Amino acid sequence: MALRGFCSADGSDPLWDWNVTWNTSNPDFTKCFQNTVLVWVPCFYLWACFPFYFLYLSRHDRGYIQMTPLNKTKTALGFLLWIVCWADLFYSFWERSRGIFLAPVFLVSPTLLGITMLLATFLIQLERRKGVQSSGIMLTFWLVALVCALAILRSKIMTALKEDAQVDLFRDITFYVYFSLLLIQLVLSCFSDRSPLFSETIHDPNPCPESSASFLSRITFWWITGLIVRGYRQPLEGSDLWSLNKEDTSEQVVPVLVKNWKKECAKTNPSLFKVLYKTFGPYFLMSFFFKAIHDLMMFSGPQILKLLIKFVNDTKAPDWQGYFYTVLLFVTACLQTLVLHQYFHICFVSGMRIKTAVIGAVYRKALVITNSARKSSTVGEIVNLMSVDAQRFMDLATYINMIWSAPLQVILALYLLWLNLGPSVLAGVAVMVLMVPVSAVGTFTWVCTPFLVALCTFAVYVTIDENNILDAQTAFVSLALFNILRFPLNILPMVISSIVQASVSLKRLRIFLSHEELEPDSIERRPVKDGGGTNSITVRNATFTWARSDPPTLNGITFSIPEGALVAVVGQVGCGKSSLLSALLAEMDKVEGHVAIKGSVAYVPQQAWIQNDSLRENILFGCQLEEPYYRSVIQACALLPDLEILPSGDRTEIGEKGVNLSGGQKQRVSLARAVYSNADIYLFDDPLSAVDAHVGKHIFENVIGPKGMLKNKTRILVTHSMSYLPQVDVIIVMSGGKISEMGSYQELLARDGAFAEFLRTYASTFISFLSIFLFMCNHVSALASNYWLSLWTDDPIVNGTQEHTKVRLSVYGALGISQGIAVFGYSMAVSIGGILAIPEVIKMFMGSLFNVIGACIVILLATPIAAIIIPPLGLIYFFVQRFYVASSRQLKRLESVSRSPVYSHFNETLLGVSVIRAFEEQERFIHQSDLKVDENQKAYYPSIVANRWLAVRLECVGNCIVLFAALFAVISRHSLSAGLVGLSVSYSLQVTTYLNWLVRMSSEM
Amino acid sequence: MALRGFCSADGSDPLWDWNVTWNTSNPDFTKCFQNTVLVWVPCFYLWACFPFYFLYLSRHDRGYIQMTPLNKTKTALGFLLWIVCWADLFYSFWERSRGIFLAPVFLVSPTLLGITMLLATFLIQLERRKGVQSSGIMLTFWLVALVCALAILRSKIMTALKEDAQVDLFRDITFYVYFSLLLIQLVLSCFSDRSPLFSETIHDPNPCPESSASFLSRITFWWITGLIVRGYRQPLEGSDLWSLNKEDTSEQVVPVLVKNWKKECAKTNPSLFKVLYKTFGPYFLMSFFFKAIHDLMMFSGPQILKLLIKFVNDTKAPDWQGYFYTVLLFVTACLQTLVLHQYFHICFVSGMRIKTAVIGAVYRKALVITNSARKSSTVGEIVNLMSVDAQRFMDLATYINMIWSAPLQVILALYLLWLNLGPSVLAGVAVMVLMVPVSAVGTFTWVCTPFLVALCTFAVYVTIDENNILDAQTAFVSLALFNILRFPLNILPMVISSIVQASVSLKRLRIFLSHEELEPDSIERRPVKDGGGTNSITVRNATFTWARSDPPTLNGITFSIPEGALVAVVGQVGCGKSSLLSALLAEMDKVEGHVAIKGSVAYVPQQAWIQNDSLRENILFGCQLEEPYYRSVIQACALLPDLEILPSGDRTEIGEKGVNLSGGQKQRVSLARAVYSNADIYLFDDPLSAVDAHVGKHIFENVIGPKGMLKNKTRILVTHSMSYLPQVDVIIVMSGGKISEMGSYQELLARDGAFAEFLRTYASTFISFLSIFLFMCNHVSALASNYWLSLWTDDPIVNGTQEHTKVRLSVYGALGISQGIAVFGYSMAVSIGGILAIPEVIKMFMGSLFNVIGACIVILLATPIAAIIIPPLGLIYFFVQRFYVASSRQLKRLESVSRSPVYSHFNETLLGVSVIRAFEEQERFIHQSDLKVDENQKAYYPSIVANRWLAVRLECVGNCIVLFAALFAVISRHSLSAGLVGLSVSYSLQVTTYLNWLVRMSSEM
Ligand SMILES: CC(C)CCC[C@@H](C)[C@H]1CC[C@H]2[C@@H]3CC=C4C[C@@H](OC(=O)CCC(=O)O)CC[C@]4(C)[C@H]3CC[C@]12C
Repeated sequence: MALRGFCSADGSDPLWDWNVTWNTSNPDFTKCFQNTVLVWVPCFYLWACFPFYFLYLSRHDRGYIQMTPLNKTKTALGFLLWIVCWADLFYSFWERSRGIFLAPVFLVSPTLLGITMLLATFLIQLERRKGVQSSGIMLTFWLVALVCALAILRSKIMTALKEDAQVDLFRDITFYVYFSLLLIQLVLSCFSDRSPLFSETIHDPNPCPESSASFLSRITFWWITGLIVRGYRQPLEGSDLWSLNKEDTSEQVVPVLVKNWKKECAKTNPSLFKVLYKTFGPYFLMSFFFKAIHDLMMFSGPQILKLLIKFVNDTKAPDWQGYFYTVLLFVTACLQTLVLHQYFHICFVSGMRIKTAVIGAVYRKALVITNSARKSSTVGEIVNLMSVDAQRFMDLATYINMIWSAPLQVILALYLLWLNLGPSVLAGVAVMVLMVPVSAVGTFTWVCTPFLVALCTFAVYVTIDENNILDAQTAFVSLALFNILRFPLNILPMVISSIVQASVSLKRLRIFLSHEELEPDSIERRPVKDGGGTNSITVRNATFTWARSDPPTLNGITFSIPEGALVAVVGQVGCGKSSLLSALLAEMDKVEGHVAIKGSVAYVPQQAWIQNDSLRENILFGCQLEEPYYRSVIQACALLPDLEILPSGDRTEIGEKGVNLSGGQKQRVSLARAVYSNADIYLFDDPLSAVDAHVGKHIFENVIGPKGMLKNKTRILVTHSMSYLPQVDVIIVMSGGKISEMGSYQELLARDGAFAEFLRTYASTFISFLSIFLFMCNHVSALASNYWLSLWTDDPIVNGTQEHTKVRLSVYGALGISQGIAVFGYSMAVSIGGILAIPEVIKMFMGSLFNVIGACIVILLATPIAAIIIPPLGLIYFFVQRFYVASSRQLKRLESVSRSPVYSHFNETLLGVSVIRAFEEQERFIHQSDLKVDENQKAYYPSIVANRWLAVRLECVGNCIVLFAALFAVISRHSLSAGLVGLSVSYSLQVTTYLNWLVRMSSEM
Repeated sequence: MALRGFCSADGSDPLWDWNVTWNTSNPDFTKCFQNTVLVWVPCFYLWACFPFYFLYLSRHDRGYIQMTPLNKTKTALGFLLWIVCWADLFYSFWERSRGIFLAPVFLVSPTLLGITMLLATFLIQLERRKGVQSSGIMLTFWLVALVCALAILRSKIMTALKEDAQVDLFRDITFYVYFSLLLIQLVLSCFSDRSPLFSETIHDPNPCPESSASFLSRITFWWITGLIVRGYRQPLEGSDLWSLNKEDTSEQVVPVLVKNWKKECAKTNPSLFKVLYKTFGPYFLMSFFFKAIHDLMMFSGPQILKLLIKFVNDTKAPDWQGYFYTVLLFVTACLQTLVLHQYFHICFVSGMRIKTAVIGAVYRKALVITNSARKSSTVGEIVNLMSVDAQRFMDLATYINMIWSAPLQVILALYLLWLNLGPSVLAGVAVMVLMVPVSAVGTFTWVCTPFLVALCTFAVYVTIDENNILDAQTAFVSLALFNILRFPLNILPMVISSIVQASVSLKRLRIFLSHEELEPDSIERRPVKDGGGTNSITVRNATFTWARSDPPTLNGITFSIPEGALVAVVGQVGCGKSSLLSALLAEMDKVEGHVAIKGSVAYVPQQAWIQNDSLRENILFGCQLEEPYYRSVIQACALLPDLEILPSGDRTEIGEKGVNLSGGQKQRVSLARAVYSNADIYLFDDPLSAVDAHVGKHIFENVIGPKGMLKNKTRILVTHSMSYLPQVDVIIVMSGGKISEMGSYQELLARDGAFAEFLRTYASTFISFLSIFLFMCNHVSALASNYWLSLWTDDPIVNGTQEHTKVRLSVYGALGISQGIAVFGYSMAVSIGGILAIPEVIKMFMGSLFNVIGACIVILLATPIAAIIIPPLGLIYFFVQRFYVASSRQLKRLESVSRSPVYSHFNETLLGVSVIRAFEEQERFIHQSDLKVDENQKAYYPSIVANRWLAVRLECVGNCIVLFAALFAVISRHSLSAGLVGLSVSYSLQVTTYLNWLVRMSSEM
């Protein structure tokens, strides 16, 4: 109790005295309210965020915009605001020093205002020091200070010119200067400054404008318009889309996730959710503070509706009060929009981010992991993992924040119902429980559902007791609250289902990513580790097996050979020569054994794989061009006859998505790639399996034979031939995975040992008018029913009831049952017409058109002057709708056609992981699979941006029609009953919802 | 009288009544006025504008913008606007059909509106088909129609909600739709449309934005804003300026003038003034219909001010009339500014066109006429004529309208003042005839002249009458009218001097252009018409004379020679060798004879002409250096030693603006040009007179002699040398106007006649502070005088006369004497300061700044609230002045730089007309001059454009401060005297004028 003696010595300034600010015809805050609250509100608002912005901006340095004249003038005007707000204090000090005792308010509040102005100037300077041009806080701070100064200035102007008033002419001039500088600063701070000195734009010529746009453009999503209008005349395709903003790209997002996941693995199992929350979480804190605000505004709307309806029925309420409602509502609605679509977008963006991160991780954990530990089918269990269990993490972004908001709303709505209908909630909750369990007939019952719930609730309310009256207030507030509650009751189902399927997908992603089979960490040293050596093959105590749970198959393997002696391996059918070489690939699990290899080596499988591209690209595999290598790489392989028959020679799309080849052709192209790889020794797996006798002999004598070009290279090959063995000096013979004999062919032949036994054993060497009439009847019946409700809620209150209750309910039920009969009839008619000779699209298009038309006709009926705003809004609506519909199909086709390449590339990489890992080049494929997904995301992002643009435009149109349907019903309150104004005001929210549904569903088909 | 019965049968609805529209406190036009005049005004406007616009656009086709959505929506809105008017007509017909009589006003006013809307739609279609971006008529028509519909709508909304008003709710909704559409079309007509399909844009990358700019942009000069902001940081130079726009280019403007002058000359000698009118007249008429409107608004202003002052004085008048007056004043001032500064641009553009056309015409006329008919010097009368005349025909563009303007202004001001005062203004003119005859004291008296004239007028008015009171109306009216009239009085002089000087210049230009002497029409046979013949020169009975009255000097010239024959012409000094050469080049008049020649002739001028350029550029004369013949002629003419000693070889700057060379070097260069010319007939006139004997003999043996490579061509010689005479095949002896003898050297020697005689006879082998204090004293004295006059004009009237006045006049005179003493003292102080150690610039900077500060505090201490408006006008004005000065000084320096080159090129061409015509090349230099003039005017145009930009931005600010001074002094009319309000309103126009003076003069520093 100090404010009375704080502001004036005696005390005659009761703060918020309702006898001056509310009840009069000239509302005005008390002098002390103006001096204290209207000054401290903006200062406290700015001081609250200064911590947060100093914490956030010091981590996001972007540029050094140096000395733009806007910065100079803003700093100068901030200093001028300081000097005036300090001169006010100095004049107060001079007055108190040599004059009348002065209240402490005049000696305290200007000090705080001056301090706030200094902080604003310093924040502008620091905001310039960092690379942010258009402030998102300076605009709002100046706006709030300007609103408060506007209130104070209105009070001062009204107080001035009453009659010869004796006023202090120092706190007038100074305040006018302060308000003028406030307006100047607010207008000035709406412009974007220069670009940062060293911006990210160095080579990209088409960057997305979101990284550099004014605050209003970001709020209203105005930077998409550039490609929407441009997307109307010339069809959109490919390169017209922008480039990503360097923070959604895969090469920037993925490393954070992979390092966090590997740190979590080291710390240990708990799922990656526990890290998935801590990597993309801090971007959700802005998706939770932007849902509570919109949620509060959604409920705060109908309270303003109730206040307006109560005021209308007050014939003695002061006029201006009405306006004070009809503005506030508008503003509130607008804020809700400018918050709701600032949440969705953020959420949506984060969801898209999730995708790339997972796509970055699974790929990077697929081509360098799980050596033979991959028992899930390559098709339908790994690429399908990517597709399904990563496309499910963009919906969970949208459906996660509802798990707390959707229930809350419900109960809060129910709470308000209790506060509205009181004991009638006992029947209202019963009717809602009846409606909870509640095809064309089904859809039309859903259409009539608002009528059904209204009829049931009103009937039970009027029949439970004779002590309750159905005035406009309770009826229309209940209608609005039911319309609000409808959406969460529809959203509560399938949200739990989405959470469940996302949990299943999370389990699958964990069970894949938690393989952790880092088998090729290091099992042997670098093959060609020393540049100089003598022995090619050396081995001792070699033990190798397919997996951990298999008995050993290789024991007592100990032999060696220098460089220069032709060596080949001979094994019986099923003896394990293929598995032996597979173990020799250094791609298996080793218990013990010492093996030495020397020389650069590449790989050639016995099951050749073809990358889906041209023959030339398959041969290149990274190199630019070396002409002699190509001219000498085809004659040796004898690919001239094979290249000539090809439809396009060395240009056709070989392999899959092209002309098929024989197995020998795949073998030949693999050998050509291998000999292009430029190694010193090579690995081959019987490449001449299907080659003809003459062709095989020619190929062997061309290169592989002693006269071949690669005779300078020691020979490492496998085969099961017989005529190819005698030319080999020493034959490596495996007997049950163990060496048989070592020595030259002459020595073993003279020995007459195992080889002699092998040779001896083998010895191989009327309705359209009806539909229109029924539609018109149904819609005019609905409009007449609403008009009848408006008339009924205006009945006089005599004898504790209305003028007559039974007849009103009887006729209400009568035309409701008539409407039900009509809807059943035209449902049957339209179903028969569709079956006898897509129909749903036309039905809902006509329904929504007629609903919007009926709402407009109701608005016109209430106040004819409303016809002022029906044309200009409608045109605007059209000039949005068309555009979006003409620029959302293309942005959907691009995104849908760009999705397949990433999955096809992942399947390609998964099929031939052995070959790419063998060639010691696994980084180009990562770049390719990152670029493809980056292109897909670059195509996908403008789709959601345009969706937000369209939604904001439609919401603004709906808010404008709300405001201009309340204005004309407040101006003419003296000739319109409460029912008319209540119905007209309640219909505009449904106008907004109908417009949004019509745009989203009807024309998009 | 017929209109009264038109409104209604009973005449209960008049067309006007002061008791319903002006007397009450709720003004509203009567029913008939709203239904007839407000509905016919825009329609009459458009129907009157239609024929002139159609005729103007019939000859200004620019493109075929086909089907832009803007055109489609505008056409749809036009059709839907016509349909509502036809609906009104049909409703009136249906109502009158059954049983109702409704008067014919409802059958005519909606009848013609449909026609007007259909005409608007057709005009939009035609404008689209004729390639106009933003309409200049449609926007104004929509604005006028919207104003009328706004008045009608306000009347309708006020009438409807009065008390149980039974209004037919069919015309109301129709009119609401009509108003809505009008608003939509007005806001849509501010959008620029697509560019025309085909235009001049095929190579120009930097076009002027004037050709493609919205109507609300060319009115306010908004594009120069782009070039002006860029000029603040980076300097403006060279290619930064915009290229011209096909209308100011010299290539297309000169042909019209030259063709029309040729036609005028062929008619007859009337001056080119007559053809100047018909060539550059049609564009100047728009500068006539604009000056009158500004002259009318400038006087409509003071009457509005007087009405506002009278309303402020009266207390029983309603409170809305003052707002009407203060809005009309602002609208009138804004329209006056726009009209005046759109007239000035037209005037200056016409002046620029005159200059370029005259320059081009003079250049084209100069270089191929007046052969040997020039008695004046080549310098000081042609190039001086060019420069001075062309630069004197731009100021006449601005000064020509003053001769018709002055009367309208002076007689109208005299009329208004006489209607105000009468005999008092008779004494007024008796006092103005004191300043009619009308140095620091002189400047100060000039500054104080309005105060002195007001003091004298008021003193005489109150002394000679003593029965008329100094009111508030007549006084401030007199001040405003005198301020208006001051400028034309000073501007009328120097106009007649400008006209006299321009007449002198026009006469001298006419006499230069009429010096048409095309002597070389045709005299001899065509030299190179064919390409065959054996006789080189065939001349018989040739007579040539220098002048018309001079006796003939050549007679009996009859000789001939075949091709490839050596001829030498030998004659004594004064025999006529120079005249023979002049006649042989075919540039002198012939009376009789037959002369024919075949083949291209080598021109050997002993006089040297060199243009300041690179040496090689002079060498080529426009050709290339592909052929190696240049090296051959360098070697043959022994030019290698000449080239070696050059500072940079063939790159050193030869000719003027460079190094100097001897006569022999220039002769050798000219001989090189002659051998580059590729001639067939070779003539020689002692070109080696200044060359050394050995060098001359070597060059003679090189090229001139029979041993030269050009020996296969005819050679004819003339000189006084004796060494080369024995080696010539044939000799012509020229003496006494006749050929003495004809024959070969052997036969002439055998004759022993003239040749023998020639051989025998002719053969050889404290101050700062004092000034500040005095300035402050003078300004506070002026402020005290202003306060005293404000008090004096508010004195009560008792017993016929007013309060004590003689003491007020005495103290006013004492204050004037003190002000004179102060100005004398500080003029002495400033003179002492200047003589002890631009000063006028600083003096009047002080004066303007102090006066604007004093006026700002004067408006401050009349309405304190007005302090809200000082910051956001001072900041805007300061920024505009800074931008203008910074971006205008640079491109004024550009014009200073780019003025000399055109005159230098003209002198260069004039001094070498002989050579440039001898070798038949007179087209490249025309293009060079056109390019130079085009560059100069391209750099000069933005100067006037930016001047208009600054002026508009300053006049708009002045109008805004005038409005806010005339508004804040009406809201509180009760507590202000008439004198204070009149002073505050009257001082704002002087504030605007002082602002313009300050910016221009005291910022061009
Ligand atoms: C109490 C009475 C005297 C009325 C108050 C009026 C003046 C004290 C103030 C009001 C607004 C002020 C102006 C507000 C903004 C500016 C911009 C400012 O521009 C700069 O200096 C920025 C560029 C730079 O610093 O180079 C120059 C001073 C000026 C004109 C100020 C000059 C002083 C003004 C006219």
